[PDB]
Amino acid sequence: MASAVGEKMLDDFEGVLNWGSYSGEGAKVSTKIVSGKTGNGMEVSYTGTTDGYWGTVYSLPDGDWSKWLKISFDIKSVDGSANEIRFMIAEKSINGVGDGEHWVYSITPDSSWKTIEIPFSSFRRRLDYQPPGQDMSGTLDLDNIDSIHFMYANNKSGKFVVDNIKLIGALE
Ligand SMILES: [Ca+2]
Ligand SMILES: [Ca+2]
Repeated sequence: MASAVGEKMLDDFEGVLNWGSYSGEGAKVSTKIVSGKTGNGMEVSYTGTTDGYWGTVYSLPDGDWSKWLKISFDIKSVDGSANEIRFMIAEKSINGVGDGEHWVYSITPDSSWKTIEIPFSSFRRRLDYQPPGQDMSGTLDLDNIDSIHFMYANNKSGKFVVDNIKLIGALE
């Protein structure tokens, strides 16, 4: 139901596809529109390897979501299994150049379209690698978000698919 509960839309694909793709070392990416949980969805196909890299990216219309508690998507593994991800979010630079801090998940879907509400208290840093104009607040700042990033935690050739990408408020 609209305008009655504490959720706000990030992307439900009813426009033009703004998302990134890239690869190397024998892996591949293909992003395309499909049918989803309301109107259209998005599917993403891959080849995967072990020592390579394969990726898809989004830049947000809002990055100032301190009052919100969770992300949500309705998502499945359409590779032939149920495969996991180590996916990433960037904080804004305190020098106004590059990025400010890097923060990540470890999570898995299944083979069917479940809603996956994940809170801000899920995360840890990207621990090899951080910016020169950095934040050191000891935490992720939802006040201060720049961009979001796919990262590999499986080596499959296969697919994944979504609709309904949102922010969710508290449960009080
Ligand atoms: Ca949709
Ligand atoms: Ca921070």
